[PDB]
Amino acid sequence: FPVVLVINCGSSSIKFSVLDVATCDVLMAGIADGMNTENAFLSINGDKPINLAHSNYEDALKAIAFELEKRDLTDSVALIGHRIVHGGELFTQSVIITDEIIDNIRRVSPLAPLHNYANLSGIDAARHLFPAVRQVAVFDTSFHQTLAPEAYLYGLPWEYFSSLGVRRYGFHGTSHRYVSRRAYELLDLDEKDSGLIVAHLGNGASICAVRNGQSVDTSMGMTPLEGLMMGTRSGDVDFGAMAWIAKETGQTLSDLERVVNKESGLLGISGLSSDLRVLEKAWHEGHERARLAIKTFVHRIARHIAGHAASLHRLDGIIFTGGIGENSVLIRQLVIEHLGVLGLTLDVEMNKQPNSHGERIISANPSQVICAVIPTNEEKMIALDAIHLGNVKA
Amino acid sequence: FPVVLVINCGSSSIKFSVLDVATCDVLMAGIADGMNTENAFLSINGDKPINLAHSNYEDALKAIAFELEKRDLTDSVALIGHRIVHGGELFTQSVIITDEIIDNIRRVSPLAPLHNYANLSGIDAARHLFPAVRQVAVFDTSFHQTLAPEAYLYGLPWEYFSSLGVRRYGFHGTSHRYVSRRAYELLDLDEKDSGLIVAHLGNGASICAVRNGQSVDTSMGMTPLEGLMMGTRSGDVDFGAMAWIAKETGQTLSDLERVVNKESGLLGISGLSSDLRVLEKAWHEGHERARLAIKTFVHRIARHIAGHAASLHRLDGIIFTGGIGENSVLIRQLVIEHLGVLGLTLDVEMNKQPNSHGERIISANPSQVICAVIPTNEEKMIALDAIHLGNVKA
Ligand SMILES: Nc1ncnc2c1ncn2[C@@H]1O[C@H](COP(=O)(O)OP(=O)(O)NP(=O)(O)O)[C@@H](O)[C@H]1O
Ligand SMILES: Nc1ncnc2c1ncn2[C@@H]1O[C@H](COP(=O)(O)OP(=O)(O)NP(=O)(O)O)[C@@H](O)[C@H]1O
Repeated sequence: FPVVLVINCGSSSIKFSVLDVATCDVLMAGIADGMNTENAFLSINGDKPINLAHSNYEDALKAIAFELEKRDLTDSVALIGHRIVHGGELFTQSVIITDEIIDNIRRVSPLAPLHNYANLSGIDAARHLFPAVRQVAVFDTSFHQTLAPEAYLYGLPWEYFSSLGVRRYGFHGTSHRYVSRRAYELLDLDEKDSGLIVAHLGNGASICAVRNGQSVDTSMGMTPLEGLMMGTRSGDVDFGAMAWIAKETGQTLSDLERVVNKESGLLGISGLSSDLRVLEKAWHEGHERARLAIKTFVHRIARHIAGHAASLHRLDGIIFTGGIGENSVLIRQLVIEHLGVLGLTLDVEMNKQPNSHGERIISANPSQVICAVIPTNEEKMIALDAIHLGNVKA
Repeated sequence: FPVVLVINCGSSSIKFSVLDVATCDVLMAGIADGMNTENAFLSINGDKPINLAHSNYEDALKAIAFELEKRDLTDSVALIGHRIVHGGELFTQSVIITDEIIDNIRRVSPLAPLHNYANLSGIDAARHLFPAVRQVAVFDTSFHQTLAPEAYLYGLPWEYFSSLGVRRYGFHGTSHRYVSRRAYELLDLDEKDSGLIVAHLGNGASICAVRNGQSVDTSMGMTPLEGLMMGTRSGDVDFGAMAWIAKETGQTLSDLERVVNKESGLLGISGLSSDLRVLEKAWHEGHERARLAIKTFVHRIARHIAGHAASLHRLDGIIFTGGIGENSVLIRQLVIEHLGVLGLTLDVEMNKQPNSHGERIISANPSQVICAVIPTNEEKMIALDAIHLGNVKA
């Protein structure tokens, strides 16, 4: 009964899952959190929250490894999959990790210095702990490497692209890929003759247009700040406005980078929370800024969905996914009603079904475009790539 | 035979036109250029280019006034219309200029400190030169003051909106308004039950969605930098990319503001020119960056057109205007072919007609949406507002 260990290291945490190679079912999950804070801690579901204290990434993972040793899983770990944020232009698909891959991850890392160095720390820790286990790197950008230059270039001087690698990359790739593949089955579409828009709505949010199986446009940019307005992230913002705000309040670009990442979006408009459920309850109570935050979020989603459709020869389906997309009855219906121009018709009773209903069609018969909810599973997609790669002679 | 004098002051120039109140035909036009440079000059069509030297805005306009005195037009000037860039939230329609209006223009001017102070200098000069002539202010933002909060808010902290007036304003308003009114006649639409997208493509470029006669979305932002990629302007750019570029090249936000306004867009990608005709000839010769600049420009136009359609209940027409929209056979066909997802069909022979053909339908019968070219005339729209206001008791 081989398993895959899936690791996702952030700057403050290590999330992990252990998946059965048979069913790609989760057998165990957990989080080493408060990483590189005075008090780091390991929590496994479904168990009690262990404490870790002064622990580096290798320490946390050794603790995780000892939790697996405890449960007699160590010898079943046949593959390790690592989530890497940014693969630049170098990675167009998931890979077996070797010294070359590592060097190439380092070379692109200046494009996402928060995220990527934590991801590389996870790799270094895992290679130490599991040296006779094949490990794979799955990149949140790779799916989008099929964008044409007209879709990835910014209107900046060519030198920024050609010397510095400034271009749109896009993120959520692993989700957009997994969900689009699920959609061909659910909607009974020919992958090679098809047009989808995926809306990954979570605390991070992005749109991806998938044409004949390939990403051809996406809403995030060189970084995850561009595009949709999100939980604490601004999404698209007029650079002139930002320059005007700098000159007017005396803020540096660094202050502003913090504002636009951590103090903006649903949190920034509402003055209340980044959490959609708090805002829906607040609107329901009369709170006007909550309502504005939500309408604004909706309006920007619709604007991006329709704009991404421009990269399709034909629009077959629109697919909601992510924590919001999967769970928000209200956000889906408001978006879909904002897209009446595309001939969409919602089946409201199907829209009201909770997410326990999994992969499901929420558009009514007369709809010109099929609308659906497909739960995303980045761990499973990571495992699947690892299992495919486990057949390869490296 | 009364006339309207129309004034447009920029930071380096004063453009003017004299229009017949009968026909709104242009009787004379000209430009005092090189303003506040060592060598300022007055050029009238169809005459020889006079020189001005060390001339302030009042000096240039006195020269213009003396040109009218020469031609016995002085006593026919019944109205003066001024083009004002930015009206903030204060101006929702054109107004008779009074001391109050002036004070309110000053109060919004910090939102566009280049443009607005030149516009106010034109007003001060004209009021001095023409004190018993009614003068009117027409604002490039006013048409867009019908945007709902969900469409104008940025995903920034509420305080930036509520204390500083940071929101989308949009520009080209006078063009979008003029062209949309022309479209109801050309397309035989009921203004009150209608959906249009106007694409104003010039050296500055923007989209506006007009729903039942009112602007409901537009592509420029707090400033004219947001939205479409343009001649020298970036259009939408990931704030994270911009912050990354600052940290990586040591540029200040001020350096970057210059880059994104003057060194970007078609000029920045092509490395050649901001001028579409130079780039079309360059592509035709084999130049790959010219082709990329143009494809990128096209792709962003299509993306914005489709995204603006989301704010319509129904899409009746798409209207091209501006120097590019009116003259570029190629750019129109590439955009329209990028919008096949909306069911558009081009009539290529009608698309090839030059702009001498004026208001004209370029879509073929089976098209789901009517496509047209409507030449813009901001001077005429300015005159018309002035003529209406000339009936008012102030
Ligand atoms: N029942 C619900 N109704 C509305 N929103 C919900 C519900 N359940 C979860 N959410 C929201 O979903 C968001 C979190 O989604 P999330 O779990 O982040 O997907 P995610 O993709 O893992 N994040 P990211 O990976 O950066 O996209 C929060 O706003 C939650 O409030
Ligand atoms: N025959 C042509 N083919 C292609 N482009 C043309 C042609 N004629 C003019 N243009 C382009 O139109 C652009 C200038 O348009 P313009 O005269 O700026 O409209 P405009 O709106 O007055 N500018 P703005 O007011 O800021 O929008 C330049 O790129 C020109 O090269």
